[PDB]
Amino acid sequence: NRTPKQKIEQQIDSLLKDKKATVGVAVLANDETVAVYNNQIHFPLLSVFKFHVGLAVLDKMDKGHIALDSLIEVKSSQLKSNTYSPLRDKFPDQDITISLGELLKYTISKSDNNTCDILIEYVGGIDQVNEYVKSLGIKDCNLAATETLMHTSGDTDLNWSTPEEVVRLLNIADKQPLFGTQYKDFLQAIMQETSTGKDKLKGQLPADVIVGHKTGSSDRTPEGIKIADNDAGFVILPNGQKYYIAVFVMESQETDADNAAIIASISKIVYDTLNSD
Repeated sequence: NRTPKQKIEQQIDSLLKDKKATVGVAVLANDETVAVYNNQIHFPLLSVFKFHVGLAVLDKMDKGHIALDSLIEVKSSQLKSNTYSPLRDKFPDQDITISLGELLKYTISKSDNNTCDILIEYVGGIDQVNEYVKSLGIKDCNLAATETLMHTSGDTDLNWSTPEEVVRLLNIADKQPLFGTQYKDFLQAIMQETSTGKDKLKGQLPADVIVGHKTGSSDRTPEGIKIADNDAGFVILPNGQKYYIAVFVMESQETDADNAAIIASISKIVYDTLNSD
């Protein structure tokens, strides 16, 4: 006879006992934190911060009545070849015109680094993104780097959050009228369309469960330590209710497959608990 929180907590602790990593978890449902794990730790976000960028972009667009399909010019110089960029790969060695919506899709759904940094520049810099997030009451987070800055400096600690602040942000984006409904609908959709990390939150869930999420991952050192391996998003239960989950695997000696499986196993514990309840 245990609460959903207690069951999740117990199962996570048992799963992680012998894992060589520091894992953070938060789960939020019905405007209430359901469970946490290592919630006091400041986790490097890696590409999870592209969600925060996207919110700041949608806010700016909404304020200006900017349409999702409106085309902007992107120079070849903004589509650098030294970083992961599915957009550059598709349209190499050329200037383009591309919609803000499509830039958002490449950033969130595909994790493109060039489009991320184009969108950060659109909003006026990372400090503007940081200020936006803090203006929503998110406290235990800071965003101080573009993708470029993290790549040139190596300082992946510059964008960090506790697990709970990420799920709180996801829930605010769903619940609050941050921007017009067309912008909310688009964000939810592109979140569902994410193609990276299908073996993370989604990895052990039934195939028909809808998950909208944003991945992140760091490099791994020659000594074998992977600084970060993350996934965060929403999961739609069979009654249509969402819950929000963030799993951050930091300073891990586990393999890539095993890190993803930690996330997938935590996600399945949470899903089965909330779906049974």
